[PDB]
Amino acid sequence: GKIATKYHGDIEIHEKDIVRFEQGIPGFLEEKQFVLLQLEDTPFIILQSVNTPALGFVLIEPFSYFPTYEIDLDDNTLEQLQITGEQDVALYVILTVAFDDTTANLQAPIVINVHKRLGKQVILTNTNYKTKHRLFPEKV
Repeated sequence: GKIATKYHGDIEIHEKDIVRFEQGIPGFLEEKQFVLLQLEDTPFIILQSVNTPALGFVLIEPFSYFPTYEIDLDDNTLEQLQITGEQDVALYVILTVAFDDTTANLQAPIVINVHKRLGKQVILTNTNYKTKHRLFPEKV
């Protein structure tokens, strides 16, 4: 199919490219189909809705900015994403771009079972992670 996008103009996509979010994303419970679009030659990846051109979240791989970031997925999350055995899992965090005052949501990363093409925004428990971590400490 052919879709319009927030940052990429009109593009062709294939069913193979679509990541299904069976629960949508919080605040967007009805948005169950996304594609991942690199920007390009930047580290940013857009989580672009296949049904709503204006909905595109700005993602980064978190170790770009937070080298000590560490995540543990619980069983119920593995079951909801049907993650078993040798299947591969991709990990991202959503950026709120303010480039100076930007924050990343480390509490609630985007987790994708690439092989089953399923995703979810996972809410981490019993961590010190917050929904806004500054990319740049205020000291610089």
